[PDB]
Parts: sequence; structure tokens; C-alpha cells
Amino acid sequence: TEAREELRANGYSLLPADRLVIDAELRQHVKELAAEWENLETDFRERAYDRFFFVPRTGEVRLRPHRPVAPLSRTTLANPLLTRLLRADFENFPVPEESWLDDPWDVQCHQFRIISEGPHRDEVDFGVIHLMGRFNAAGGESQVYSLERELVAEFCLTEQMDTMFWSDGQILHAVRPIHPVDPTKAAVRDVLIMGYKHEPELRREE
Amino acid sequence: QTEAREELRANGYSLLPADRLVIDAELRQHVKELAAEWENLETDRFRERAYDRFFFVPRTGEVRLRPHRPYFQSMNANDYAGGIDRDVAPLSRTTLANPLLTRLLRADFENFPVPEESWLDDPWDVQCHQFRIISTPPEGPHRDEVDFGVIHLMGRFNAAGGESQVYSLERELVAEFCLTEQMDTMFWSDGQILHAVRPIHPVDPTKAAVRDVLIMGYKHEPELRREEQ
Ligand SMILES: O=C(O)CCC(=O)C(=O)O
Ligand SMILES: O=C(O)CCC(=O)C(=O)O
Ligand SMILES: [Fe+3]
Ligand SMILES: [Fe+3]
Ligand SMILES: [Fe+3]
Repeated sequence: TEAREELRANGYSLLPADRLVIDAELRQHVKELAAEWENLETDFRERAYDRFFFVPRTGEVRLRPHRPVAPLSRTTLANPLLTRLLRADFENFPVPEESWLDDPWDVQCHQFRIISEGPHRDEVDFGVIHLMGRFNAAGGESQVYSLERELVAEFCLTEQMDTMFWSDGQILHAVRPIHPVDPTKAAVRDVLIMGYKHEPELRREE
Repeated sequence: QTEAREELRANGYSLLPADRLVIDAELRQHVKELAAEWENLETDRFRERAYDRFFFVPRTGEVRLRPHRPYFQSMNANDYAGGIDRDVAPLSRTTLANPLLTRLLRADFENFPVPEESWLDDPWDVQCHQFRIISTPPEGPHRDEVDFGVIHLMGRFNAAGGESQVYSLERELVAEFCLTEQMDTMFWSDGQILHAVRPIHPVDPTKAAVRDVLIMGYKHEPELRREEQ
């Protein structure tokens, strides 16, 4: 399938919301999940964070104990779209060995709000970003670089649920800063990002 | 089974995807016969069901089909004898004749951390539920009031959602997983966790979403005596 092929070749794939089918339920689960971004703690950047124990074969997901950033809100974690996104996102990743589908994975779930970088990697095996909202913001392009620190592509997530897949060990990435269009109002860019790292020796935590 | 036992002791549940099983021709066939039974449950959003209780002695492998207590008897007595308090039809004759049913009932039990070795010589009541969930174009966290549980996914049709939730005894969400393939399996210790399943919704919204599960609940019953069969 498309998304899996592209990360094998290029190291990244795009999936704009236009090409997604958004029913009324999913509509309202996005509306509720996206409303959470109004309620992140500072340290301008407002954020929330948690990690998940994940096994793709069974779809098992476990909220790992919170180790710092503020934890994801109770309503966020209650929203079925969080872990449905988590599971669905993962299918778009070219895993090198089917066996890894049966090993544990650490999945970092980041709620970021930016209020108005060089090429790096997020130190995971695969990542995903979903644009939750954009308000009075110019710039903020997503950038794919090579391991040679040479820009190979640049694009802009603009619509809610716009999504980008990437193989964090193949490319380097960054996002240009955002600045307000109306100089009197602030720029706000609401992003949901998850980093997936294969961890065969991770254990369940009680 | 050893891993499943410790997993039940630590976490209160254990997962066994069908991929981790070796289904030969004979077994694969009995599975298909068993799953097809779900196409013939009684019509009373939509929930079709059948049910029976089995007398079970783990040491000898003895399974006896307990008589189906009529609903009019339970209701008018205000005494459901441990069983469910609903009006449900019996398991079909071709469900009971399928050897996979007896096999599952015996084999599933070997995944439970039985606290006392003497318990293997006592009778156990084993409730057997065939559930078909239909969503045409939810219950909260609970226990089943048994010692141990097992759920086998028989079928999933046009179904999204339907995630199984494991909750702590303080009603806190601790785990969540997806039975997706036929015979995907989940064992749990029913006094150690709470559980629930999310609703299904249709993928193609013009057609119904359908989810078929076999559920068994094992309750240690040392006073239970044999009944006629
Ligand atoms: O905002 C983006 O496009 C990605 C942000 C990112 O990579 C990070 O915050 O680590
Ligand atoms: O169908 C499931 O996953 C479990 C449903 C359940 O808990 C029940 O029907 O008692
Ligand atoms: Fe990054
Ligand atoms: Fe239950
Ligand atoms: Fe599965």
C-alpha cells in the first residue's frame, strides 16, 4: 500500500485530511480531542506528554507511569481516537521484521501547542504528526532533510488531521517557526505527535 | 500456559492471538463449524445470544451439560442459581456436538493460575455464552462474577471499534487491546480486574457491523453435585 511504500523509498509520506473520510462520529471525536490543546501547561510552548506500552499483533496499549511535562488529560486519555490513531498510524510503517509485530513498543504521545530548528531526529524508529489546528499562523513548514543535513523536501500541514509519516532513522526533520499574520493576535499551531520505538525487552508496569 | 498463568497473576489478563496458534486442517474446520453457529442464534441495538452451563471437573476432564434452567422458573423464584438473569436460548445441538467446544473448555482452563491444587478435584460451573453483537445502519466496567474468564473472537464483519478494556479494581483504565482475527483470545482473572468492551461501529456505514465472540466463565463450585443430562 501507498504509505508503506513511500517510507521505504523516501523516508516520509503525506496524508492530508482531504484524502481521509471523516464521518460525524470521527468528526466529533476529533473536535473533542482537538479541544484539549487549550489546556496544556507551559515550558512559548504548551505541552502534555505520556508513554504507552504497545504490541501491534494484539493492539495492546497500556498507559506507562508518567516520567517527565504535564500528563495527558483525563478526557484526552478517555477519547477512543487517541489509541485508535495510535494503532492505525502504526500500520503505515515499514517494519523490517514481522517478528517485531510481537515485541513491545514504546510510543511517546506528545500534545504540543506552539504560541507565537535545524535537522534532527526524534530518536525513535518511526514517528507520526497530525495537525490538530492552526490559527493565524504563517510559516511553520515541515522539512525533510537527508542524513547529509541537505534539505530534500518542504511542505506545510495546514488542515486539521493533515498527517505526516516518517522513518526517523532514514531522514532528519525540522519545522520552521510560525509568526502571526495579524500582528495584533498570536499564532497558535496545535500538533499531536507520536514516536514509536521497538523495545523487545520492555516489560509491563503496574 | 505457564506464561499465561504468570501474566494473569501479574496483570490479571493474558492475550493469545490466533497467529500464535497452529491451526491444522482438522481444527481450522471445527473452528469454521463453530463460528457458523453464530449465523443461527435467536433474534431476541441488537444482541443475539445462546447460553449453557457445564459441570466441569478439571482433574478428570469431565464435562456435563447442566439442565437449562427455564427463565419462568428463575424469575418467579427470584433465584437464578448463579446463572445469568436473562431469557436466553440453549446452545444448538451442532454447537454441543462440535468437539472444539469441549476442547476449548478443557484447554482454556489450563491458562488460569488456580490458587489451590485441591480445586482441580472439585466441580466447577462453566458458563458458556455465544454473543453476536449487531450494529445496524455500551456497558461500563464490570466483572462477570466468576473466578476466571476466556473470550474467543469467532468473527468480525464490517466492524471498527470494539476494543476490549481492562480496568483496575478502582475503575481505572490500565489496558486496551483488539480481538481482530478469528480465535484471537483473551484470558482474565475475574476478581483481579474489571473489564468492558467498546461499541462496534460499521466501516461501510451502509451495512451492519457484526462481532461474534465466545465467552466462558469458570467458577469454582465445591458444593455443586451432578445433575441429569
Ligand atoms: O511541529 C512539527 O511539524 C514537528 C515538531 C517536532 O518534530 C518536535 O517538536 O520534535
Ligand atoms: O465482547 C466482549 O469483548 C466482552 C463483552 C462482555 O464483557 C459481556 O458480554 O459480558
Ligand atoms: Fe522532532
Ligand atoms: Fe463481561
Ligand atoms: Fe489481533
